[PDB]
Amino acid sequence: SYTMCSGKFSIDKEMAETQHGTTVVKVKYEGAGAPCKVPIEIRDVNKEKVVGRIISSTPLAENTNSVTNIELEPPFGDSYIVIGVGDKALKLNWFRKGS
Amino acid sequence: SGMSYTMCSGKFSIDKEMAETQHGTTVVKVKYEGAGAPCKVPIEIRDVNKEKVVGRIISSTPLAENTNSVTNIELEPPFGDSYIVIGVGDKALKLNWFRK
Repeated sequence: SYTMCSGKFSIDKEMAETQHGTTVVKVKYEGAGAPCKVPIEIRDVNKEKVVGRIISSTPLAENTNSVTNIELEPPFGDSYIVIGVGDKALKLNWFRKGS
Repeated sequence: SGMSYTMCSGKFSIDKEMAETQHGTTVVKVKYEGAGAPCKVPIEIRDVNKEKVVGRIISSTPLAENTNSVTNIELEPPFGDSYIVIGVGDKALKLNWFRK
């Protein structure tokens, strides 16, 4: 339906835990080609891809300078979340404790 | 343990049209016209139902090594109509493949 956003993102609101064991982050799309899909990759402690942990139904950047809400269920341990493409990609770290 | 690259933001073009191989796969060759290389080639494969299709990328994770570099991409697309998208943005290459 849509293609992935080629542009830059910035943090509108810092990543935060929710009441039900998920995380939310708000991001601002500074680039062009909107409406486009927000690129999101989640990797685990070994930098292996982790699938199906994106709770929000596929995140879009609707316009230029639009703000997008992103809900995730990151996995156990240290996870690495990358948003966007290219050099300017946002790189976020999260830690979740388990058994 | 390995290199950590990001996805290529730039434009791609077809260096060589998608073609069937002798061993039940396809190959396509693509040229990276953009910047930030070496970066990862964005590749998505969807089926007739527009549903993601997993583990059909045979090539070990495809990279664009340099600017104007040519990357060989081997895939095992599913039966029927598949939709392959390469790169990001408006200029993303959109390929429709039909397999019998």
